[PDB]
Amino acid sequence: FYSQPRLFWLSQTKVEQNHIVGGFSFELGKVVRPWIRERVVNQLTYIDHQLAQSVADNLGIKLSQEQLKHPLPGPINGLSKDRS
Amino acid sequence: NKAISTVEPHYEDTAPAEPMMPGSDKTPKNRNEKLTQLDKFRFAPQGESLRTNQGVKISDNQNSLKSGARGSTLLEDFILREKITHFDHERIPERVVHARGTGAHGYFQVYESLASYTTAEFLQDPSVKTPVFVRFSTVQGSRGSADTVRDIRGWATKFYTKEGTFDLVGNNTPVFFIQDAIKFPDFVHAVKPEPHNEIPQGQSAHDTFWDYISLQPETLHNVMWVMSDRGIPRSYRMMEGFGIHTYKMINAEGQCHFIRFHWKPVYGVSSLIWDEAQLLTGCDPDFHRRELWESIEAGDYPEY
Amino acid sequence: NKAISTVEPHYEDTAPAVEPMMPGSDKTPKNRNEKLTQLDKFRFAPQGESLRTNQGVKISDNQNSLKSGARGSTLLEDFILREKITHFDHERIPERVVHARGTGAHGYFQVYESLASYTTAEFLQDPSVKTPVFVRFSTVQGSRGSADTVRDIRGWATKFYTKEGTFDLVGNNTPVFFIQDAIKFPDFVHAVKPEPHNEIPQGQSAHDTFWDYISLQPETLHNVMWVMSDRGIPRSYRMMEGFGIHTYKMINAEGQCHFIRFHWKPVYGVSSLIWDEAQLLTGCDPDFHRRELWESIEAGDYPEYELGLQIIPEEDEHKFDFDILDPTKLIPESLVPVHLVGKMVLNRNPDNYFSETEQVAFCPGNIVPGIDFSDDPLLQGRLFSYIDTQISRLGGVNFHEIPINKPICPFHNHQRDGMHRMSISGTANYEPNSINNNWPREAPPTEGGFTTYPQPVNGYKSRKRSSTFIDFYSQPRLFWLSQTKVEQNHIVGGFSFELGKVVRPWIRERVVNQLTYIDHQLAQSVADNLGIKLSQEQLKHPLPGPINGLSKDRSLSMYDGHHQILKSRQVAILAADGVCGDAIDNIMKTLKKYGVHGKIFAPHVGRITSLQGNEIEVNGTIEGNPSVMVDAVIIPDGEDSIDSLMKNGNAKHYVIQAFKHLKAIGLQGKAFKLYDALPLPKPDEGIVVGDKAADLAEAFCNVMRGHRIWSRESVAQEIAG
Amino acid sequence: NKAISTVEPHYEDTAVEPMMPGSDKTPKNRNEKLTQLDKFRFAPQGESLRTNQGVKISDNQNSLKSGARGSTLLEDFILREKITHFDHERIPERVVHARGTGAHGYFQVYESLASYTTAEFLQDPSVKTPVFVRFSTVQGSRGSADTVRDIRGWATKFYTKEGTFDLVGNNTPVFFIQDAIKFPDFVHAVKPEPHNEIPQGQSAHDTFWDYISLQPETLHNVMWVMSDRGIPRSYRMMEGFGIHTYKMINAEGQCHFIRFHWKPVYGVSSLIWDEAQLLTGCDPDFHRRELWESIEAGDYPEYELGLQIIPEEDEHKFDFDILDPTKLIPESLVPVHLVGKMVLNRNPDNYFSETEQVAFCPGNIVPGIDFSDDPLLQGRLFSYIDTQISRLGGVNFHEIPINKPICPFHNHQRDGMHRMSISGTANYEPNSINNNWPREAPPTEGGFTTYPQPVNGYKSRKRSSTFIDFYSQPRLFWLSQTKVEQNHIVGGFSFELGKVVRPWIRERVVNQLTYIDHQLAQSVADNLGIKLSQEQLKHPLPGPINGLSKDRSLSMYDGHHQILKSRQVAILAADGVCGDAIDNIMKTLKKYGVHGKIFAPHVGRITSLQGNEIEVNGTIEGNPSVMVDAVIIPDGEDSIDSLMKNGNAKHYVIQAFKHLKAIGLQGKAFKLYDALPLPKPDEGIVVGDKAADLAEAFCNVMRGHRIWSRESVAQEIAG
Amino acid sequence: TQISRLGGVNFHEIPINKPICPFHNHQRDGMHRMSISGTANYEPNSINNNWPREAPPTEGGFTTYPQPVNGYKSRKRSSTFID
Ligand code: HEM
Ligand code: HEM
Ligand code: HEM
Repeated sequence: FYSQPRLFWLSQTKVEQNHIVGGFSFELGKVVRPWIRERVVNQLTYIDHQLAQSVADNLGIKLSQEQLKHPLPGPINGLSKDRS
Repeated sequence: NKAISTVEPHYEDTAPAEPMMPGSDKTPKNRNEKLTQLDKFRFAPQGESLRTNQGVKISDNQNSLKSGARGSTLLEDFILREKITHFDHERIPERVVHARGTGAHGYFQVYESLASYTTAEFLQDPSVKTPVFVRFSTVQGSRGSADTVRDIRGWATKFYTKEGTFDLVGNNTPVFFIQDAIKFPDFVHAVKPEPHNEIPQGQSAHDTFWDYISLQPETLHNVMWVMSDRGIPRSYRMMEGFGIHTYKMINAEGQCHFIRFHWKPVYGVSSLIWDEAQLLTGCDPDFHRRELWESIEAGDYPEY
Repeated sequence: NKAISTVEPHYEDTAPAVEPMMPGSDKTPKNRNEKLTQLDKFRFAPQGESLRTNQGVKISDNQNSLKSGARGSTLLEDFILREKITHFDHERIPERVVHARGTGAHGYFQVYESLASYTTAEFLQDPSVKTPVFVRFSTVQGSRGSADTVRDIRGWATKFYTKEGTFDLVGNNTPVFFIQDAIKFPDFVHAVKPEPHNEIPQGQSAHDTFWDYISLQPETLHNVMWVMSDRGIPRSYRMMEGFGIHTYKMINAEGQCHFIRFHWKPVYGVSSLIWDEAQLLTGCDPDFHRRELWESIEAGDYPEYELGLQIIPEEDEHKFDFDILDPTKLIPESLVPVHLVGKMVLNRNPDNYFSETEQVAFCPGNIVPGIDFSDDPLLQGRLFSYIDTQISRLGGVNFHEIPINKPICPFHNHQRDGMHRMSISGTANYEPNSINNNWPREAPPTEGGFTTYPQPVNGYKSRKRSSTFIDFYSQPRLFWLSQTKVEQNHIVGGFSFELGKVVRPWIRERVVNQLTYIDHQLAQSVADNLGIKLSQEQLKHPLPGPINGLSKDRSLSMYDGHHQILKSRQVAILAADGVCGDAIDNIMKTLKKYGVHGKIFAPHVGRITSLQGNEIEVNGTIEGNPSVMVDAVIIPDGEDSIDSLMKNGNAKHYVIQAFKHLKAIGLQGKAFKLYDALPLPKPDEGIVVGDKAADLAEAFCNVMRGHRIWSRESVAQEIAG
Repeated sequence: NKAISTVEPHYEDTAVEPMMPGSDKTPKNRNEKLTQLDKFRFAPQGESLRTNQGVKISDNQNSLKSGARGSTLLEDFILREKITHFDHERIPERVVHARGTGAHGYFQVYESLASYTTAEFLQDPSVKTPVFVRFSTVQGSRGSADTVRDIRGWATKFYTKEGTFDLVGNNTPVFFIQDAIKFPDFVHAVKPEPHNEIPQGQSAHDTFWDYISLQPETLHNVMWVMSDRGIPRSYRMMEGFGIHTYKMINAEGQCHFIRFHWKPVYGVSSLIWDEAQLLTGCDPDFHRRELWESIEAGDYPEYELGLQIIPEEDEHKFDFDILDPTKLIPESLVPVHLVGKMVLNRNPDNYFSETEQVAFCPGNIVPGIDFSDDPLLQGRLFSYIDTQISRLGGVNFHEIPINKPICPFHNHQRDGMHRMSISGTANYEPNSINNNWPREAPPTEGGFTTYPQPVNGYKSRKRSSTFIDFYSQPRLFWLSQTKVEQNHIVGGFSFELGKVVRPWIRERVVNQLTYIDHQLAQSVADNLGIKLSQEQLKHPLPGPINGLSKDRSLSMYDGHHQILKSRQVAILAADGVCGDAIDNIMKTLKKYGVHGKIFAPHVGRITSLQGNEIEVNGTIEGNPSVMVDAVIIPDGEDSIDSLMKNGNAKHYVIQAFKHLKAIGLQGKAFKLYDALPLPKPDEGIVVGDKAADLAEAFCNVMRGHRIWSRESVAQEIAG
Repeated sequence: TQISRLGGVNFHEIPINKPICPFHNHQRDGMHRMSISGTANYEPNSINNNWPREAPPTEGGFTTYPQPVNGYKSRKRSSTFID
């Protein structure tokens, strides 16, 4: 579930990454039940650690050291990013 | 006077002796075989009398039939009742997803025979002008919801081939949210307006959608796509398209290749930014629909 | 393996071991009536229940299709899949042909004292009775996903579930309608709706075909005036007026007939947005009105309205300078007063929007004994439409058996069958019969059987507009002369903005020409905004005289003839980390003392920390909740909080936008530095600065009583924002 | 004045037994489903006539007009609501089996079947599982006649605690086709031809026999419908079959192959063709009425559920594919274990609300039962739910009261036309906002699972080679028939083909017959004036099926019981009949559970020679002999004389004779028979002077159902 | 009745029901709309010069014969019917 989201994340320009952080934060900021926001941020820690941290900051969510050490997926057929 | 006349039957001209217009009015030279088939269902009302659906000429389209001019409307006014009955039943159900959409006519040509991979007729001869109809759409909103929302965009192409109608029903991202079709009602229900209050319109920014996402991590890839600026395209002319699924192509030898379908826009891939897209839903909820229609009327024909 | 467990059957708990909006049974179960109790039998309690097929078979695996192997082809024999997908595939029903966009609520109605002198209608006889109601508010033009705060007429449909039958009062929020005869309705609607080639525009009369129809049908000008006014952009379904529009008859027990017209008068006052605010609000909350109504009931700010009647004896029918059967004519309240005869409260949201709000069916034909129709030629045509449209919208002639539409009194008859027949009849299906002793039986008039008042009918069969109807300009003038100067400017703004989107110039010219028969200043001001030079003759155009002694009527002006209510309003509290916690606590308490809802908007959600190390829950981001969503803005003190906000363009824009929208702005202490940095002028009567938060909040609240700072309108035009 | 009142509002009272709604006539016969239906019932006694909105109506005699002689006004909402509902009463008829009848009852298992299946309704003999049953023909539309020649549908809805299970079968053990894709082709062939919509309720036309002639797979079921099985005497007196092989799965996970059977307690009995066709004329509601009246009489339909049980390892041990729906499993090879009993004991209250709106589908299985790979059945699974979408107006047809389960049915489905349920919890799974209720149920807690059958093959459109056997089972069925049953088969083919206009279709069908049995073909060919080639006469005939050439159970009269109870006897009587004869006949009839109906030249009461008055059941003219199983004529000089002046009453005797029925003649009644152009009395003409004696002898003759030996001389009778 | 029997308000477009004369008007949409309209869908209009147009009675536009109407709104069987 996470290798292709990570591949997408790392193929983005910095600007594009910032707008992805904005999407999650704006959308999750309209979610009333806090455990849903915290669970979504938890899923983001399996994709990229900075993405999770940037989004959790915008939601007032303190990431745990366990979360910040969540394993990330490896390359896909030796590929870490794709320009397209 | 001529105030009295406005409420009496109108037998005189009303026009005094460029706005968007139907395609037959603005681009009658843009023809294909499909459009020609449609010609016989078109109307030419110039000079024609207003009539009932049974062909009966109407003398007075301003007043119900009554017991005197200040009287009670009579059940025997078949004209009123026909006119009102038709109006009362104009609406049909909107599509359960992609309710909000806009369509246009065109044509497709293959570059060179793909006989080595497929026997499909419309991919054999570059000289054939295969008529298409395309419907672009959002996904979540109902049919009055705004164009420039953050959402997946649907992209459905109907190829009218000599060997059958082939539909390529894709989106503007290369993956989807779920893996098995048994989850689709659950996923759609989660993203749609919530069942108690039917809020929010045209937005995944609500609890039930992210509840589903959090419990179904297979969704994360396409979620990444729609949270990016791919979810707010600048124009239907400026996004990519994807069949998403692997299909098969079978050539005349019976050899199968696995295939995936792409649409690459000749006008590039460009998007709004979120704040501009949100403001556009307020001042032109019809922006993409307007833009496509006007781009065709200007000669900036969508090419993919 | 936990990733694997998500795609396998879920047999374990999923929940963790501001409150969100919820079904009315969850939030307000104590608010009851007889209709809601009748609906209880259709409710479900799934707690502890297995997921099942519609036939009642338990499902073991809601995650996977049945396939030829784990990685194979889907089998046709998977009946669970196909049942689930089939139901989904056929969820949608046709939307209403007009008023597609709407929102509903439950409540009750009570009559103040018996109206038995005027009507035998059961629901107006006994003050002790609580009559259940269901109400659907709506726009007119937009499809079912269109935005709330558009410029449109609002529809207002009340279903009274009386013991003598279901009574539908199907009205709008303006006292007149656009056309005089039902036969024109599809023409007018087609003209206002999106245009047929491209289906543009959504939720807007600002396009060619609408104004084309207007310029050729001057009967429309009166109701056009209303919707071009701020009446067309209401702040809340709780803060608008309601009207049945048509003249009805009321019949008492002696057979005497009184002509009447229905009114709803809001207890929370009459308040509107301003156009630029309303537009932006369609952008950032298309569900604003719907959400606001839902939350107001959950907060206990229950919509309250007084039912009013204008009562005209039968002999006074021809005593007016207009036809009371003309639905483009209102009856001035200075001529015929509105008698407040009862009150309605909406106090319970639905549990399921589709089962209740989408499927409800109202029709003007649904009257009760004691009320009768007039010869209003629009009303007469309306009686046919509502039952007819419902045949396709709700799937056939048994839509009255849908739970929300069911009466709460009996309803035996000889009708049978039809699609979705739910009742099971076992007696003779024809009258008269002897095999069941002719039950059910006709009821004599003296026992409550419906009878039409024997009005005389004299004339010749004809299609002709009554000459008493040929007056298209006197009441649009009366409306204009009744408006304050600010209100007239917004009228001019409405006409100008809408005409400016009209592509064909001659349509714009012909509409302005119509305006020259209503008022010359109105016409000229609209012409200027459109680059149209009016002719000398056009400025010479004859204007209509007064109406039964009246040049104007204070009741026609919203801001000069109706109250503004502070309770239930919304206020944005702009704060960041480092805010003074005492100020927030004192501001919030003061606002709630007056029924005003304070919402903290911060640069992030969750909690902000005060300058005292305390954590304050935030209602949302400033980004997510722009100023058009609140009635007023207050910024409390805190050195770190004001500095953070001065580095935030959204924050700064909030105050600029609130200023331009003529709203109250409160600034505590160092927060005035934030206002000083903005290119806004010296603080006006709608800018309040102080340092003690409680005293500041009190003065703020007092400013909010005025609704909007109208005097600021001129300087706000120039402000960049 | 009173004439005037009939067109004014009716405010006053206006008021052997007639057919009535089930609630009126059998309220004491109850079950869980009928109790659930009670909420939807209405009692208008003492209630006002009202609109659909609950407004009382004062004048149900007149439209609202401009004056008593004026124009009707559009504002008359009462009239327009009333007409509007009437205008939209009709919903689409079923595409097949449009003509049908329903009744409520219950089912009881004899002993737990836990060894073979986990299905809840087959676990506990103390449970009474409610059922609703619809019987039907196949070809005809809604108004077509009951006693046509056709397959009969037999759909049972079992309302179980673990779900609604539908057993949708027919009254024969095979079907006409092997693969669902051919269903629209077969139905179009049998249905009325598309240009002229002729003929109604008959397979006797060109397009049907055209299809038969080009699709030999159809011959087996054709043999059944050309037999007397195609014209059952009564829905109470036919067998029933699910046809397809289903699976049964027990708690260990063991799979048995299963075939369902219904065996009638009242025996298996049929009409004869001449009689059946006459009956579509004189009572097109005969089977519906008979079932309704049998329930009201107490002659409740009863059927035993049977199963043929085949262990999974035995699937390939037959000379036919058990997955082939044109094959039956002979009861000589695999016997039918009677596992339960079904009793029909309550008529509906409203035909439309219950019988018309009921929805059955073979895909409505429950845990413990599963599907097989029978390619007909697999296609049926898609079709039943899909068809209901238009027939019953949307996807909420399960909320229509007759279609509701009696167990819970929580899920995340929402909306759709005419949604009755009001949901207030999360409409998606998985959710946390409602802790994921409703929840999936583990297989050990009753969650449905598919048995993990192996799947090996290539994706292809191909008929399995094990399906390609078209004539062996038709030959087995032919060889198992008695000789009277063989002749009626021949008469069926000959009458039907006689109405085919194109002669080559007739010759092509006869050619098919030569691959079944040569004398069958020869007999039909002779009837149609067709000369059979000698090549045709020696066409090769199929061999025995697992060493079997006949199967007694395939014959109705040789293989099954005939029951005397519930049959109907016409008693022809006029004024002047001997009253003591009638009493003695009735008392005897009743002793055996037979129903005596007095048919007389006029309705009301007839006077006996003793001067007592006797209540008449109907006129002779109105109730012809085809409506009864036998005829008895009591003595009485004036009665007999009146009957001999009556052409119908004389014809009554001639016709009953031709139809091989038992006729009893008392005393001077024999005069009437003797005056007729009829041969001398045979075993079926009971003559006596003592009424009681005569009746006992007459009842014993009835036990044989028909006097088959009379059939040859019956064809020379002018009646 | 024909709204449900024939599937909606365009049953006049089913071939057997179509008239053989012209039949232009401002009606639109409805289930199974066959014809494709491209002109103004309201009357009066100026953007297509109010075509299709009402027809004067002396040009064959339907008119109701002006029979006198005199009575009281009532549900009553005419005395002249009681035979
Ligand atoms: C692979 C992911 C999918 C894509 C890219 C996709 C694409 C689309 C598009 C573009 C449309 C709109 C077509 C139009 O303009 O009329 C559409 C409609 C629809 N889709 Fe999907 N879809 C997907 C998955 C699903 C699934 C899993 C289901 C459920 C089984 C589903 C059911 C529907 C339905 C019911 C409609 C409405 C069709 C109609 O009313 O005409 N789709 N899909
Ligand atoms: C007096 C002017 C009128 C007012 C105030 C009015 C008001 C309304 C309202 C409030 C609704 C929406 C009710 C709801 O579902 O919540 C509505 C629906 C409707 N009206 Fe009107 N209307 C007027 C005139 C007309 C006319 C002249 C016609 C045409 C004959 C018409 C036909 C309809 C129809 C067909 C609907 C949709 C009903 C449904 O789908 O259930 N109305 N009207
Ligand atoms: C073994 C062969 C079959 C048998 C025994 C059988 C039996 C029946 C019966 C008894 C009914 C009437 C149910 C009722 O009373 O409501 C029926 C209806 C029907 N069957 Fe079949 N059928 C068979 C094959 C097929 C096939 C192959 C199809 C098509 C795929 C089909 C489609 C239908 C349809 C559409 C209905 C109407 C259902 C409804 O409207 O409720 N059946 N079947």
